[PDB]
Amino acid sequence: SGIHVALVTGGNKGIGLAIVRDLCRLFSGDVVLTARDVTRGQAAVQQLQAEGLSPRFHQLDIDDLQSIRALRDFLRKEYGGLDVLVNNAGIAFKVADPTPFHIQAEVTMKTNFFGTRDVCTELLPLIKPQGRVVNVSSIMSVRALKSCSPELQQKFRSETITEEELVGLMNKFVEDTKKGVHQKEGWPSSAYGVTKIGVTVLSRIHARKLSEQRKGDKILLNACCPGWVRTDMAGPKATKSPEEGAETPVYLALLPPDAEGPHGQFVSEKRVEQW
Ligand SMILES: NC(=O)C1=CN([C@@H]2O[C@H](COP(=O)(O)OP(=O)(O)OC[C@H]3O[C@@H](n4cnc5c(N)ncnc54)[C@H](OP(=O)(O)O)[C@@H]3O)[C@@H](O)[C@H]2O)C=CC1
Ligand SMILES: CC(C)(C)n1nc(-c2cccc(O)c2)c2c(N)ncnc21
Ligand SMILES: CC(C)(C)n1nc(-c2cccc(O)c2)c2c(N)ncnc21
Repeated sequence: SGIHVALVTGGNKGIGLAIVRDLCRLFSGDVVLTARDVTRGQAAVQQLQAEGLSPRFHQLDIDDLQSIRALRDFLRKEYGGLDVLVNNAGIAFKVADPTPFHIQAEVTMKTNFFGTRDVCTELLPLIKPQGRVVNVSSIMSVRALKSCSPELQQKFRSETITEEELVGLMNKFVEDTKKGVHQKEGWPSSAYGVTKIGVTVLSRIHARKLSEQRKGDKILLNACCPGWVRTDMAGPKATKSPEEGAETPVYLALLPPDAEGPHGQFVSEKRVEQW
C-alpha cells in the first residue's frame, strides 16, 4: 500500500528530462529526477515546476559508488524500495574529438556499462513486485553486434552468459583498444556501440535472473532505443524531439500490471527487435 516511486538517471536534460516529465503525468506515485550536477538537477526540477509538475530531486552520479549508495539508502528509508528505474544516463564522444581512442573507449565504457551496472547492483534489489526497469541502450548496439566476430556474436547472443563473463568482455574491449588490437581480436570499430552491446546484454542477463530468482513478482525489465533525438548528445539535426524520444522508455516503464511482457527484450518504436 505505500506510495509508489519512479526514478530516472540522467534526468536534468535530453531524453531523461522528457521521461521525467511524462512520468510526472502518467506514473501513479512520486517521480524522482536525479542528476550528477546538483545545480543542473535543481534547475530542471524548477523548470518542471513552472510547467505545473512536482518531481522530487536526488543527486546521482552513476560513476561515483558513494553517490549510488546514498541514493540506495534514501530509497530504502523514504519508500522501502523502488518501483520504476530508468537507466537513461549515458555519454558519447563526438566525431573528431581529439581524445585518444583508447581513452574514449575507457571513459564511455566506464559510464554507459560500468556505471549502469553499479546502479543495478545497488538498486535492483530494491525493486518491488510489479516494478519495471528500463535500460536506455541504442540501436547502435544491434549495429555494432553485426560487426563483431562470429565468436563474440555467439557470446553476446548467449542465453547462458553471466554478468561476470560480460564484465570481463567489456573490460577486454577497452584493454584491447589500448593495445591497438581490438579489431584483430574481433571487436567493432565503434567504442560507443560496444558499450551499448554491454547495456543490451546486461539487460538480457538481468531479465533472466528475474525470471529465475523472482518468479511471481511480475517484474519486467527491458533494453530500448529512443530513436535519433535532438539533444546535446546527438545535436540539432536529429529526427525526434525529446518528447518523441521518451515514448518507448515511458511505455516500458508503465507496462500494465497484467502485461506478460516484453521481458528481456530490445525495444524500439514500442516493437521488439531481434538480437
Ligand atoms: N539522442 C539520441 O539520439 C540517442 C541517445 N541514446 C541514449 O539515450 C540516453 C540519453 O541520451 P541524451 O538525452 O541524448 O543525452 P544528453 O547528453 O542530452 O543527456 C545525458 C544525460 O545523462 C547524464 N549523465 C551522463 N553521465 C552521467 C553520470 N556519470 N552520472 C549521471 N548522469 C550522467 C547527463 O548529465 P549532465 O547534464 O551532467 O552531462 C544528462 O542528464 C543515453 O544513454 C544515450 O546513450 C540512445 C539512442 C539515441
Ligand atoms: C498526454 C501527456 C501526459 C503525454 N501529456 N504530454 C504533455 C506535453 C505537451 C507538450 C510538451 C510536453 O513535453 C508534454 C501534456 C500536457 N501539456 N498536458 C497534459 N498531458 C500531457
Ligand atoms: C548519426 C546517425 C543518423 C547514424 N544516428 N545517430 C544516432 C545516435 C545518436 C546518438 C546516440 C545514439 O545511440 C545514436 C542514431 C539513431 N539512434 N538512429 C538512427 N540514426 C542515428
